[PDB]
Amino acid sequence: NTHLRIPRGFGNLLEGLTREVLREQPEDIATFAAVYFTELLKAREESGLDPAEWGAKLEDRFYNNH
Repeated sequence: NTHLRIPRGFGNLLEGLTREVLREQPEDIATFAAVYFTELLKAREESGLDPAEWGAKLEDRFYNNH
């Protein structure tokens, strides 16, 4: 039997997938899971919650007049 310890929050991540699989009853669960994470990532991106990549291009812009 498998008993594993996982990072704080990963339980919730799996639970979100699981509850949506149960809600939708996909005929092909693995295909549904790939779509689930794709859409979750789009939602995270739109909210501004993508992790900051401080070595990556500072591609966004902020303006304020004085």
